[PDB]
Amino acid sequence: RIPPQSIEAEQAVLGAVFLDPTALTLASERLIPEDFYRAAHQKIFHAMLRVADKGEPVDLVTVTAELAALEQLEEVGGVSYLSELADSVPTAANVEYYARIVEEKSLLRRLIRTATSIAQDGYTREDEIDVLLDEAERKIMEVSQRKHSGAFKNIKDVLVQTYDNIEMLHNRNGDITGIPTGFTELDRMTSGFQRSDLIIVAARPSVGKTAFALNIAQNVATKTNENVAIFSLEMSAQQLVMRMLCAEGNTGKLTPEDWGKLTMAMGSLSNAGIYIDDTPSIRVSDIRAKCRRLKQESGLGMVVIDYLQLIQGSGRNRENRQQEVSEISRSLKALARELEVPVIALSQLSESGSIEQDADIVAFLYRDNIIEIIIAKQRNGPVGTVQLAFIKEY
Amino acid sequence: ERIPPQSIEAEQAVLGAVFLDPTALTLASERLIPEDFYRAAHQKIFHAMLRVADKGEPVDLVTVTAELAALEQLEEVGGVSYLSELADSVPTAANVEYYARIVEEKSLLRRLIRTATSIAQDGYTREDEIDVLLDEAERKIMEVSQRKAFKNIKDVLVQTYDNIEMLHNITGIPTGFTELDRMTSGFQRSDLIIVAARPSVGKTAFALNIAQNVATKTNENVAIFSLEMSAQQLVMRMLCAEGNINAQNLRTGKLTPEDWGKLTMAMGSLSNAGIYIDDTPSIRVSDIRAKCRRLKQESGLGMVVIDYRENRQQEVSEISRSLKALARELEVPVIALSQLSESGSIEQDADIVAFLIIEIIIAKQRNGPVG
Amino acid sequence: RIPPQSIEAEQAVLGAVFLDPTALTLASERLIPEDFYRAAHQKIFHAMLRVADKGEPVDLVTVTAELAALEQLEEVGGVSYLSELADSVPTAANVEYYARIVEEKSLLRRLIRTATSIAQDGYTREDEIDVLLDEAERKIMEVSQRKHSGAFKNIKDVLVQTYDNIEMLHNRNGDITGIPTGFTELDRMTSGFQRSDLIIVAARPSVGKTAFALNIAQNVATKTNENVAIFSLEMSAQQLVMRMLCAEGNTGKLTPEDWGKLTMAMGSLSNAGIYIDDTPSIRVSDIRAKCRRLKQESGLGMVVIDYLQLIQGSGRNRENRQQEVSEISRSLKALARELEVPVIALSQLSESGSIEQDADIVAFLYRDNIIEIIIAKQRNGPVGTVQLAFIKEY
Amino acid sequence: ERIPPQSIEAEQAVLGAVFLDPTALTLASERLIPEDFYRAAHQKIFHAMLRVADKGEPVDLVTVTAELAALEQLEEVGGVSYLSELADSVPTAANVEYYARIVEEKSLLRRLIRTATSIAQDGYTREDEIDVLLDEAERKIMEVSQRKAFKNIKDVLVQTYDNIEMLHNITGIPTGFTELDRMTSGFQRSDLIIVAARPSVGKTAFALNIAQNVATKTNENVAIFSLEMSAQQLVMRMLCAEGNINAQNLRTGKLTPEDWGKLTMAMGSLSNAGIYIDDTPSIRVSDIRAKCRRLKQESGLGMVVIDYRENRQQEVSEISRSLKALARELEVPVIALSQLSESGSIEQDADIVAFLIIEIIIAKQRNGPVG
Amino acid sequence: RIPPQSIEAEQAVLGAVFLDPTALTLASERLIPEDFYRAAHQKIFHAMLRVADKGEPVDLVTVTAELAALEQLEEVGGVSYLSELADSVPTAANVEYYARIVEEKSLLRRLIRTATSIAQDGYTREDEIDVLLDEAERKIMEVSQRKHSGAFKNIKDVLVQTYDNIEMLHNRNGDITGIPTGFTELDRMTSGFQRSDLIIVAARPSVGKTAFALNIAQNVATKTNENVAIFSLEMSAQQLVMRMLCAEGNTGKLTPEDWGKLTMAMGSLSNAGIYIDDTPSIRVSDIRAKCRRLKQESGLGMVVIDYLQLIQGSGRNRENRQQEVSEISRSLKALARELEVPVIALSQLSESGSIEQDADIVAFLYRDNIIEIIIAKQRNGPVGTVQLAFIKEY
Ligand SMILES: [Au+]
Ligand SMILES: [Au+]
Ligand SMILES: [Au+]
Ligand SMILES: [Au+]
Ligand SMILES: [Au+]
Ligand SMILES: [Au+]
Ligand SMILES: [Au+]
Ligand SMILES: [Au+]
Ligand SMILES: [Au+]
Ligand SMILES: [Au+]
Repeated sequence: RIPPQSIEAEQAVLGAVFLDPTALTLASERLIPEDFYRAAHQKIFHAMLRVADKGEPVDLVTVTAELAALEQLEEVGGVSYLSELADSVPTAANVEYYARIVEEKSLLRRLIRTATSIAQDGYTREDEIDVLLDEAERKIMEVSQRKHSGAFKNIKDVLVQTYDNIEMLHNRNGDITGIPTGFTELDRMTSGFQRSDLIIVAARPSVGKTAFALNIAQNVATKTNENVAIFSLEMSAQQLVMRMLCAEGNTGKLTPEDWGKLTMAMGSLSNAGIYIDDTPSIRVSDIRAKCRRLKQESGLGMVVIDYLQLIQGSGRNRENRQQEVSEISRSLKALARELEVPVIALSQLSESGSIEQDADIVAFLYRDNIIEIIIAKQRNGPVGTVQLAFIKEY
Repeated sequence: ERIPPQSIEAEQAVLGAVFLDPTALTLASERLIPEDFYRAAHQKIFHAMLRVADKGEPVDLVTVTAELAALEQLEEVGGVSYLSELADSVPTAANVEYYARIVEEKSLLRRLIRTATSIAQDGYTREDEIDVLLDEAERKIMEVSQRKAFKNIKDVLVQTYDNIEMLHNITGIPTGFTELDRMTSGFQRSDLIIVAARPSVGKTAFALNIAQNVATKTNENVAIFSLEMSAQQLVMRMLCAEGNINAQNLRTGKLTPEDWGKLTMAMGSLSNAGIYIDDTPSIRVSDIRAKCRRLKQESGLGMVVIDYRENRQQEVSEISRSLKALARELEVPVIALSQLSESGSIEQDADIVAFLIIEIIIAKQRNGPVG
Repeated sequence: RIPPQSIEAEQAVLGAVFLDPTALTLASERLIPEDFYRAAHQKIFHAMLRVADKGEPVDLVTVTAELAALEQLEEVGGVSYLSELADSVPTAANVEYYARIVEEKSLLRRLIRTATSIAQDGYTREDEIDVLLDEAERKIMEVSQRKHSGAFKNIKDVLVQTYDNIEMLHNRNGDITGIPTGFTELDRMTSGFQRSDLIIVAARPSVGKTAFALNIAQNVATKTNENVAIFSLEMSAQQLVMRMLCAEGNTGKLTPEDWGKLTMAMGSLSNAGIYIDDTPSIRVSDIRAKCRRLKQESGLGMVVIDYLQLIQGSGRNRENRQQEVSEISRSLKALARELEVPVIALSQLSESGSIEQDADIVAFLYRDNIIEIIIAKQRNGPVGTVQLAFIKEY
Repeated sequence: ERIPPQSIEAEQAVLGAVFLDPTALTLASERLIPEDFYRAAHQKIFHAMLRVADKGEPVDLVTVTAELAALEQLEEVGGVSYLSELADSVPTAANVEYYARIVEEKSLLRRLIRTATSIAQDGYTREDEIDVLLDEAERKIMEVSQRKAFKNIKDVLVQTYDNIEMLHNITGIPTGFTELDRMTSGFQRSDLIIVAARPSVGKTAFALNIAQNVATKTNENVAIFSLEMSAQQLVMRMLCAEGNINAQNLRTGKLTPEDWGKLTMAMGSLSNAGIYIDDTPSIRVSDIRAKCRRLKQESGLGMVVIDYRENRQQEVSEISRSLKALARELEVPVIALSQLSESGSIEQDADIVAFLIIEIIIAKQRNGPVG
Repeated sequence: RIPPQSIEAEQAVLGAVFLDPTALTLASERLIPEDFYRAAHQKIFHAMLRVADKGEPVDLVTVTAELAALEQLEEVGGVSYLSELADSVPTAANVEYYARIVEEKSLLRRLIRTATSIAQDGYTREDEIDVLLDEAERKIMEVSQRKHSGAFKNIKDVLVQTYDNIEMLHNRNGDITGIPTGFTELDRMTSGFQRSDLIIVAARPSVGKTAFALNIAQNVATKTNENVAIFSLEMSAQQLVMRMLCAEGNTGKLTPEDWGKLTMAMGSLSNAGIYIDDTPSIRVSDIRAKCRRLKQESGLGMVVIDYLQLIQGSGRNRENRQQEVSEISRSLKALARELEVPVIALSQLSESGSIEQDADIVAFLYRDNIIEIIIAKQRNGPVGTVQLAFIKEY
């Protein structure tokens, strides 16, 4: 059988160094010259290591300088190969993943050799068996010892990190663009929802995130003159609206006396600016096209998805809440970006996918009057907890 | 035996575009799935690509050219060279949206010619009651096409106004002039209304008492379907409503000799009206449409009323959706009776839905909500 | 493949018209000339339609008269075929079922054509797809539109029906043959169980139908001199009897003082006339042969089966309480007929089969002292509810 | 390798008769089933015929000649022509009763030669404890034959009289002269008696106390089978009944030195009697018959007593029926002990059945019922 | 096919008679001359039967004497075969098992013939079938009638047996070797655990057998100078010990004042003599080798296994608590024997295997202060119940 390797991947990391020296940092972190399958490659990696070792930076000439001293330059294929090697990278960025699979392939390559060694050490080495017992046992435990990935990121950095995070919490206002709820919260804490951002509010039983999401919705509709597209695939259009009216100005089984108070609410939304859509279990695809058409005609602002799960962009096997929900997640992110607006997606719990790694800001809601929003992730911003009184619907 | 509707020019445009930009794959996956691709290779590739993304890793052509390597489909797909060929097929890489879209269009086609022709082979061989395969056929087509704008809320408010106009200050005509008529301006036109009653002594009465009003008191027609009981059972029950006779017969042997008059008067009143009944235990989606369709092209149609682990709750939705589809398909107002032991996806397709002396409450709308 | 048709069935309905004109009524109800597969047949059907249209009745000559005007008479095969067509019917009665399967075959025949049309409309018609989407969707919805079976049997007829049903309830006595329980009930309401009739009393928890059935049993044994064969496959012979004694003259854990009162009962049955059989889960076949032998020797009267389910005439797959219980049901009917006596079969509930369509009279028992028998079906008789006091055993 | 017991002359008589009258099929089905028919075609036909009837439709030769068409077995069975041939085979059509009967007789035969020969091939190859295949063999024969008159009630009253004669005013001899002896005139002869006791501290005592009386006090013999406990365990328990010794041993070390006398006297009384015990944990249908049969042809036999999802409750019935069959097969009166946690089909085969200071109640009869 | 027989087995039982006459007793019990497959064999068995019938004992010459009168001696193969037949037995002891399988083979042999007779009686005998119905039914019931195994071992012998068992209970002391608990119990009742014996104490919920077993353990360690190896695979070494200390001299969550009282206990075991092992789910194999090594070095005495189930000597399929637990059971027996010491194995309940047939003494524990040990089996000894006060740990 053909031994486990990927000369193409090797070429990728290898040539990625030429493209940038930062590459050789990440590459050497995981890999070691001889850890390359193609002989030439191990030399070209060792050579760039010894040449980047002396202090002198790594250029297409530098690496062929050290490489010339041993005169392996004719062996590796010449500077012709060196250059080709620089073309064979699709993007020096994410060199780690290229190195990764080279670390993997040739790691696994030894697995094969070490075991086959045990097989032979079996047929001939019959003399004493209790020795092999623990012997072949540790040889495999040794093959799991050479995977260089893993570093305890100390405890010192996370201390200074928690500090400049409070120092980042110690600043003045200046909401850049978004203008949400009671300032202290989202607005102040993170300049009111930036553009291209994917936001995630995590609910729980009795989803208050619905009310909270639509409050942010109208507030960004009444206050600013921005158009907020809101996909409520759970509840009906008309339902959402009235729920929003009693929300902004005070019931169910009633005969009202203060119709006016309901008119004050009714009028309040006269500025409008919110385009609401409720068609259930909507394909994420249509979330994009519909949402975008609005932008090109009237102009957007921000989009709110009422229940992140109900989307279920279709396709292949479900695979226990993870696979499809993740491809939908990064579909929202790629969307918020190619739409240049924030997008608040609502979730809840009973690792609900990969949404975390896609989210720019993830926020949870806690309590039991008063309820507090505790934001966990906030790429480029602080951490945080902030409370807003809640009562019945506001 | 002719050539299938093949996409490859547009397919290669998608597989190529992916290798150029990560966002490319996200938008390809946005509408189509590997199974969709036509070329054997194009599928394996687009799938591999997806497993890499799924894996959490980045996708441009090495990760995938090495994933493709694993479970060895590489030499099978066409080698790295072919993969390269993909990348060069297209310069820029943003028009995948429309280019990929083409891949889907042609997929639906082969998806349709496959499901249609599936119906053909089904006919020639399986005689398992034409009622079913003729019906199952309509479902397989619905299954292929629908599944592979925004709303005016200043407008939705309009609906909230017209709504409130009713709440304080006729189009299909319901019972007496009580809260029910204004509650729905009649209780009319091509929409579905579900009236839900728990085991409340069989609140079927409310259902036919109205059906009666529509025919006898209104002068319109009504098609009632009793799948549980018999016809005579209910028409005798209708009379209990007309002559308010402390209900039953046997009261004096054959009937009450003195109250015999009300029988002839109640039967006389009811006779001049037009109600069309039908009791065919278990039957309601297909023939109901066919019978009402036949009745409509005849006299004109009525307001219709129906009475009453993974292969059960889904089946109820399909008919719930069909009862609604039947309404618009026949510009008729069909009110169905459900039970409460929710019971499926009724509140979704349903239009004004109502749950049930005592009083009644109105649920989601087309008109003024709860009262 | 050979297109779905049954020329034999066609010949059946077609020729069934010659045998009787009533046939052409039922046939035309479902079928339409061209709805015939064999061309000739459609002509011979159209021709008899146009000739029965003008007013003039349909005879073998009439139909060949109209058929001659267009001179298709040589085409259809001549009057030779017309006559043969009249022989090819096994029984002009149940022409509907022959027409039915012709309606079915050629219905389904279009299904094939319409779909194959969609298949072709697929390969060539690529221009616009959203149109086909709804297009092929309605073409199949159109094939389900041509099945002519179904008529709302109005509401007027069922009104006059409920009337002459009360007028049928307004009559005098005159029990024809059977003489059962308290007159007002079965006796009056339906002249006391007619001959050849299949009767069905529907029980429920705590089967009172057992007591009720055996009361009718002795009453038809003590009163008239008829022989009532009673199959009690549930309880033992001796058990039934004593239960019947305390039934007719008043205990379980006792030492009696009024042995006489038990003798009065014991004597009461001296007339006897009831031949009781209890061998459990008896094959319906043996119910017939045994029951019949008695008739040919001593002479019958009526038969009572204690529990209709326990019979389970054996054979093929069970198929959820329906298949075998139905073939047993129509086996009792074919029996009561070929035995010329009534047969009361007892049932209960927790569509228990097809028994309803086989039963000549189906009666239910209701209450909670007093209990009422409510009869539902009664072919040739009224509808009805009648009550009889019940107490403990009478 | 010779010719099977073939029915076709009589078969064609049935398949033909059906086409002549609907009632014909009802009477054919009355005793036989398609699987029964011999000719490949004759089966398919009779089955098709049955599915049409089952379908609810009428059966004479078009419905079936078209059903046969569906799932295409028509050209396979022999064509319409053959079917016609069936109809003409017989003029009148009422003697199907006896004509079809012949079809069944010959079916049983091939049904038997098949099950018998099945036993042969079973012997030559599977040595899985002869106890079982020799036993399983007897069951497969019982399975083939029994399953493929009325009663005199003036007579049944006779039984009710003789019964009452006892109720107020010996044949196998039971316990003392209490209500038990008259309750069953002894408690004798070739019948099965089930005495049922719930977890009532192991009411086995009642069972052997009687068994003792039969042997020691009666002078007859008795075969007792204890499958739970050991022999010595019970004979020591028997002595507890004889010398009414506040039960156990150890009372003084070895025993009570003063009451040592009762031991020799109780053991002396018991010794002269004839009781035959046997403890072979789990064993009761087959060897019990074989052991009692051997004992009977020897000394004469006794009154015998036994002590104690879909593949469990049915197995109990088969032995319950066997215990009863054992009684008549050996003109012996066998009383078995059951538990109450009913427990199967015991009340069906059982003859006088009884459930269990306190008192006892008698259940269904051969004699005076409950007291 | 080759008819079911085992000429070798036949030779076994047959020749086993020559080896010992006791053999002919057991053999004739089950077998009958013609019940032999090989003709010769049936003669040689009949001949030894008629010759052992006349009174004269059976020797190689006696059996060839009777055999000569009919002059079948040349037919059976001569006295050469007779002698060979005496060599063909592997051990005249357990002749029953050899006879057994001959009884079996040729029993089953008739099964075949009788059925094949029914098969033929099927093809030709069509005349009347109800007769065959019950006929072939009894012929098979007849084949189950000839298996000669089974004898009610009367009721007389078990009476005299229960007597000399009390007379065996009426004796004096003299503990042979073992010296256990409160004399009255094990010690007196059975001379204190004999050598080579397999003992089994049956526990139940809340295993007191643990405490009881270790009490016997120390008592045989403190009192006599014997070495008791105890395998406690349930609890830890140290745990067992302290539990044993509070056992011999009086807590858990405590701070003790009478450390001395614990020293008195601590000292008590100074004599020691108990080698405790706790390594869990120990292979029975290692129970043997370890246990034996101790014997050859220091010398044993008795072994205690804490929980008989937890052993689970491994191998093939489990087969519902029976197969493997039985091969382990007879492994302990073969061990206690090849170790010449008693072995107390502890069990409990919720036929737990075949342990009973392997055990030399099986004892149960009963109660609810006082608790009684009731011994059931005791090969070579009496039966018995004996009580010992128990309190908390002693
Ligand atoms: Au809200
Ligand atoms: Au509201
Ligand atoms: Au009503
Ligand atoms: Au009424
Ligand atoms: Au009764
Ligand atoms: Au009674
Ligand atoms: Au006893
Ligand atoms: Au005792
Ligand atoms: Au202890
Ligand atoms: Au302790």
